[PDB]
Amino acid sequence: VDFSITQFVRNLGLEHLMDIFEREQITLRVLVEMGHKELKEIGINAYGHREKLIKGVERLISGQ
Repeated sequence: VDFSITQFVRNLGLEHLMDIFEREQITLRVLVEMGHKELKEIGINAYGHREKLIKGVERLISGQ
């Protein structure tokens, strides 16, 4: 069970997407490599939500 993705997604205010991440067995390490194509594939349908996740990963990486 990956708790690090739950924390990352809650911080973005995207906890409504956790049902998708859990069903798709997405860990934080896997999410980090997902772009618009991959996120649209798993059902993250709104461009603004995908951008929030993608920019959220860039900032998590650049911040560290």
